[PDB]
Amino acid sequence: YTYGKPFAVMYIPRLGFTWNKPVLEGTGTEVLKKGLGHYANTARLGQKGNFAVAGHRRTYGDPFKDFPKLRHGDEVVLTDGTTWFTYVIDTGPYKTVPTDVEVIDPVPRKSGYEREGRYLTLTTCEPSHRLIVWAHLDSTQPVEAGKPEALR
Repeated sequence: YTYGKPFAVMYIPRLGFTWNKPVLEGTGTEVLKKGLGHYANTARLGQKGNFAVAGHRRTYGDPFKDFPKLRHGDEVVLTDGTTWFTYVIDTGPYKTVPTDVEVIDPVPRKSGYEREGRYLTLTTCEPSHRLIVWAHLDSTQPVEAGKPEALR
């Protein structure tokens, strides 16, 4: 992925049918003003590890305004232009502190996961507490097949 450039689009039905955000590489302060930011040291979309993404809750378009509404079993769906990835939330929203960096590790202690998988993490960006959710990859399908079930 190229620092500062979009590489995917995210949809989260819980946050609204029309909620759609670009995901850019990196988490520099300027990236987070344009969209969601992928932690550049974490796994790529759909890969083994933990695909971790940050977004603002109360500034710059407030993409994560309604983060507290996320629930276990809620889907987080991304497209890279080739494949649709459906992740499913297992844990959170979990309240923590800005210095708690372990939440984006490949197997985060607080996620409840006890083994390697294909995970996704969302975090809010309070510099107050942050909220975190953790998810695992449930399904993939090609963009030729149309939109995945989560988005119909």
